[PDB]
Amino acid sequence: AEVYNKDGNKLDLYGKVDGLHYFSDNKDVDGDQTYMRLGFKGETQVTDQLTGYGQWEYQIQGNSAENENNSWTRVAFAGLKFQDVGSFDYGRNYGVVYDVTSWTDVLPEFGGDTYGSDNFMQQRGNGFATYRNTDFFGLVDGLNFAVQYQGKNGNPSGEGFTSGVTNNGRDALRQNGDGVGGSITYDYEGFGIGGAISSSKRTDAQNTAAYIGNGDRAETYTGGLKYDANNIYLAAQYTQTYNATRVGSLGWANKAQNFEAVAQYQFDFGLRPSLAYLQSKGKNLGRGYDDEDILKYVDVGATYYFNKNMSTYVDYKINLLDDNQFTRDAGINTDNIVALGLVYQF
Amino acid sequence: AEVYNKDGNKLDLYGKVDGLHYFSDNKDVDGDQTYMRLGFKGETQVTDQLTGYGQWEYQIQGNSAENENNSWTRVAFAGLKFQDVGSFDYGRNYGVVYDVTSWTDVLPEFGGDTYGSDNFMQQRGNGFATYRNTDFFGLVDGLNFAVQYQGKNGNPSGEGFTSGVTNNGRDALRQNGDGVGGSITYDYEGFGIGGAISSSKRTDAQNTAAYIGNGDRAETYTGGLKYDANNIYLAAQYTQTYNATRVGSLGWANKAQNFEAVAQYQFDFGLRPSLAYLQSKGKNLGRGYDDEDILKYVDVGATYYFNKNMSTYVDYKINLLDDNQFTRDAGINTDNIVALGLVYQF
Amino acid sequence: AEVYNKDGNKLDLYGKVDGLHYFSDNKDVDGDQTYMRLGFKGETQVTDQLTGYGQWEYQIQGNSAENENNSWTRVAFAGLKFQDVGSFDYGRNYGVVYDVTSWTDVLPEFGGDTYGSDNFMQQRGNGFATYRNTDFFGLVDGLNFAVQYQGKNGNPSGEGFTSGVTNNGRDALRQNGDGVGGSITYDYEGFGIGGAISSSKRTDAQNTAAYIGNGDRAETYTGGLKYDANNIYLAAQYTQTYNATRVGSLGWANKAQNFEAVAQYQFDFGLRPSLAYLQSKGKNLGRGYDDEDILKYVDVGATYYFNKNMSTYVDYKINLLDDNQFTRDAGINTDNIVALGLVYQF
Repeated sequence: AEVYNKDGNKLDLYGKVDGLHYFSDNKDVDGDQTYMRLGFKGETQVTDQLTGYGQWEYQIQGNSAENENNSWTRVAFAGLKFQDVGSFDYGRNYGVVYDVTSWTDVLPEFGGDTYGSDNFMQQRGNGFATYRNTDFFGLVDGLNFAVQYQGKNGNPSGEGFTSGVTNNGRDALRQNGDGVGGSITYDYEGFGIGGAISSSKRTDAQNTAAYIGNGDRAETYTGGLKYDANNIYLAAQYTQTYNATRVGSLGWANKAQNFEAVAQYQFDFGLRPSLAYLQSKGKNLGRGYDDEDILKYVDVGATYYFNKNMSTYVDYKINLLDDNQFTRDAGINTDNIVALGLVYQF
Repeated sequence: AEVYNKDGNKLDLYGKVDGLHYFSDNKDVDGDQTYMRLGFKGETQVTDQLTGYGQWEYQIQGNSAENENNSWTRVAFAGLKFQDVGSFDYGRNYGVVYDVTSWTDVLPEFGGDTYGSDNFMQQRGNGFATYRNTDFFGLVDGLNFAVQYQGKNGNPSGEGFTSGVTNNGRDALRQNGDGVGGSITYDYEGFGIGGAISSSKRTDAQNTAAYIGNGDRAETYTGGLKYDANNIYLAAQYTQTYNATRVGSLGWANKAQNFEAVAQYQFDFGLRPSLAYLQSKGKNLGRGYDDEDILKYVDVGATYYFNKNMSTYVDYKINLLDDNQFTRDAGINTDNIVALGLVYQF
Repeated sequence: AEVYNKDGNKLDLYGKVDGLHYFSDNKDVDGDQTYMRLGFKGETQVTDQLTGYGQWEYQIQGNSAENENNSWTRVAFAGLKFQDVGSFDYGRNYGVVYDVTSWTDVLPEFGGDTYGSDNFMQQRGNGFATYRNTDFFGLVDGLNFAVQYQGKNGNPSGEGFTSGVTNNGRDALRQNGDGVGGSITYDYEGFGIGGAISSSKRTDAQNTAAYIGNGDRAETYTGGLKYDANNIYLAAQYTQTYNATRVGSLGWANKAQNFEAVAQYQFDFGLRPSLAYLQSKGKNLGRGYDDEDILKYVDVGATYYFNKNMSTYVDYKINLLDDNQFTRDAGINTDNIVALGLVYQF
C-alpha cells in the first residue's frame, strides 16, 4: 500500500515473492519457478484537474544460482492524466488488446499465453503512447476507449547491421515497426463487452525466409465478453490475428483463431476454483503443414487467499496437444503441468 | 526498521552499503569490494495464531564499471508460521547446517568459507522447504529443531542436455539432487549445543570424471558449541562432510574434517576484537594427492560500531597455506589479506 | 522525500522514471531511451557533532526486451561527516572535477559529454576516497575544497592476464591507476569561482599501441565561473586534459582544450529555456590527423516543470561536426538529435 504521502504527492512501493514449483514430464519447465516482483506506483496532483503519475515494475528470478542474475523490467511508463479528458503515458507499457484478453487472464499462474512480452501490440512492449478516455468525457459511465501508437524496435546496434537499426534492437522474433491500435469497452450491470483492433508494420529483419509467416503488416481483431457479479466470474474472448501470433521459434503464423474461456467462483472464506480452456489454431501457415493448431489445453486450479497479502494456489494444466513433428520443430509444450505456489504480496 | 505498518500487515525495507577494500598480494582479490544489499521483510497476522511472512534480499556489486551489472538474489522465501507448531517456507533460503555454523560466522567479512552459496545443503540454496519448530511446541524454551528438504537443480535447458535437466539448471559444481536434512539446537543459560545432519542425492552431471570426488550421495554431520554472555562470545564447531565440500574448481573432496573456532569481546563503547581460526582438511580425495587440507588460516580483526547503523571494521587474514601444486590447480588463496570496511546499514 | 525517520536515523528512497525518445538520422541513437533510476540516501546522527551517511543509486533501462536486462550502479558510497571538519566517503562516487563541470551540466538530457563514467577522475568511478571541507572550518562561508584519491582498477581476473590485475578489472578504455586530485570553490553573492586539478597514473594495459595517446600520467586542469541569481543561470568552464580525454574507441587524446558555456532562465510558471555550447578540441593526438576537434555542438531546449515531481523537456542538439574519416574511425556522432522526455521523480 501507500508508504509516502505528503506535499501533493503519494508513492507506494509494491511487490510480491512467489515460491513456486512446476511438476512436469517436460523437463524444460519442471523444477523451481520461485520469483519476485518489486516496483513503485507514484502519483501527484498538479492541479484539482491535472494529475501526473509514474509506475515501474521489475521481476527478478530467485531460482538461479549465485553467479547469474535473471531479471527484467515488466512495466516502466510515465504520463499525465487530465480529468474528464483522459491520460497519456509513454515508456514500456501494456498493449491495446491486453485489457480485453485480461478478462481471460485470471488464472493462478498459467493462462493468457497466446501472446508474450515483446509481441506486436498485444502485451507489454516498449515505445508505447496510450490515450485512454474514461466515461466518454462524462456522457456515460463504464464506457472507456483507448488509442495507442508504438514506434519501431529494429535491429541491434554494433552487430554489422545497416538497415532497420534502433538503439534498442533485439532478436527478430521480438522486433516491430510503427503500429497503431484502438480499443473500446463497455461495462454495465456487471456485463462487459470489449473489442480491440491493432495493426503494426513489420520490419525487413522479420521478413526473412528463415522465420515463417511473411507479410507486410500484422493485424489483430479481438472481441470479448465478461460477467463479474455476486461472487461469480465468467469470461470469453475470441481473437483473430494475421501475421501476429508467434509459433515457437519458427517465427509467426499466417492466421490464428484462438477462443479462450474462463470461469471462477469466489467462496465466502477465500477459495476460488478456476476452469479455463484455451485453443489457438494456426491456419495456412506453410512449410508443408498448412494447418495445425498452435495451442490447446485446459487448466483446473484453486486459489486460497488467507488475506489480501498471503495466498497459495494449486494449478493443473491438462495439455491436449499430442507430440508431432511440428511441435518438436517449434518447441511447444505437450505435457501436463502441475503448479504449486505460495504468494506473499504487499 | 519498519516503514509500513497498518491493516494487519507490516513491512520493513532493509539493507546496507559497504565501502570495502581488500589489500592482498593475491591480485585476484586485491582491490575494491564495495557493495550493497537491499531487500524487504514483510509479515502479516492472518489470525491471532496464524502468521504469514515473506523476505527477500538482493546483493549488488558497486566496484564494476558502468557497462556491466553484478548482482544476485541472496534469499527469496515465502511461507507461513502457526504458533506453537512451527513455520514452513519455500524458495531460496538458508541451509539446515548454516545455523550451527552461523555460530562461527561472526567475523567482519571473512570466516565461514568452508562452504559457499549453491552448495549441497549448507548455505543459501533454491528449492528449499523448511519446518522449524520452536520450544518443542512449548515443552521447554530454547529447544528448537528443523526438518528440511530440497529438490533437484540439474542441467540447464537449451544446452543440448538430455538427462538431469531442470528449468533452472546451472554448472555442475552447483547442481544437486533430492536432499533431506535435520537440525536440533538447545540454547540455555547462554550455553548453546547445536547439531545438524544432511544428505543429498547427486546428479549424473556431477558424477563425471573431470570433477573429482565421485559418490552416490553427500552426507554432512555438524556439531557445535556456543557461549554468549556478559559481553563475551565464544564458539566452536566441527563438521565432517562426505562428498560435500568443494575443492576450488576441481570438484569436491571425498572427506573434509574442518574445525572452526571464534572468540570475540564487546567493549562498553563499541569495540569488538575478533580472533577466528579455520582448518578444513581434505582426506583421501584422489588424483595423486590423497591427503591435503583444503583451507587453513587465522583471522584477527576489530569492528567499531558508532551506533546500530554505522560501523567500520579492520580485518587481517593470516593464511597458513603454502603454495603447492594442489593449490595452483584448485585456485585456492595462499596470501595474507587485509580488509578495511565502512558499513552503513538500515 | 524522506520515508523513514526515527531512532537517530533517516532514510529516503528516491528515484525517477523517464519516458524518453530520441529522433536522429544517426540510427545508433534514434529510437526509445526510456529508463529509470532508483536508490536510497540514508543518514544517521551518531553524536551532536558526528554524522554517518550512505547513498546508492541504480539506473535501469526500460527500452530493452523481456529477455535482457540493462542496468548499472551509478553511485554507491558510504562515509562519515564530522562537523566543521569535513566528510570522508568511500566506494563508487563522483570525481573531483565533476562539481565544477557540474556547473555546465544543467541541460535536459544532453550536455557534459566531454567525459563519461569510468573515466580517469572526472566523473563517477570506483575506489574513491574524498575529503570535502566546508566553509574552511568556519573561517568563511561558501569556501569549500576537496581532496580525493583513487586506486587502480586494472585488468580482469581469469582472462590469462599476468600484470595489472585487479578483482574488478575491465576494458582498457576504462582502467586507471593510482590517482590524486584536489578542488577549490568559492560561491558568494551568487558569483561562483571553481577550480580543479587531477592526476592519475596509467596502467600498462592502457599503454598499448592499439589505443592512441600514450603517456605516463593523465593530468586535468579545470577553471570555471558560475552565476545563479534572480531566476537566471549562467555558467562557463574551461578544461585542459593531457592524456585524459577519450576519443571514441581509438583510445584517448594527447591534449583536449574544451570550452563549455550554458545559459538558462527560469520563468514564473515553470518554463526554462536552455542554450548550451560545447567544443572539445583534440590537438597533437597522432595517427596522421595530428589536429582535430573531438566534439562541437550547440543545444537549444526547454524544460517545463509542473511541480517538483512531474516535468517534461524538449531538446535540440545541433551538431556542427561534419562527417570525415576521423569521426568514422572513432564512432563520434555527427547528426542533429531531438530529445522528447517526460520525467516523473520522487
